[PDB]
Amino acid sequence: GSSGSSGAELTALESLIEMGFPRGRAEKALALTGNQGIEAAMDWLMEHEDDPDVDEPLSGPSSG
Repeated sequence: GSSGSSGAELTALESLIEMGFPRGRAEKALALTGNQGIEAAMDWLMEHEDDPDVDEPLSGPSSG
């Protein structure tokens, strides 16, 4: 951990981020769910916890 003071609620998204989650995901989830809430979003996340490609590569496999 680095920082963790006070416990506020910015937004359904931010809140998620507070869980150390990636924006792209949270956002995607929230959006996917329909910006309903965390629990709702999380459900998706947890489900996509093993997503095949939550963030597909934008370039291609170039060796390595």
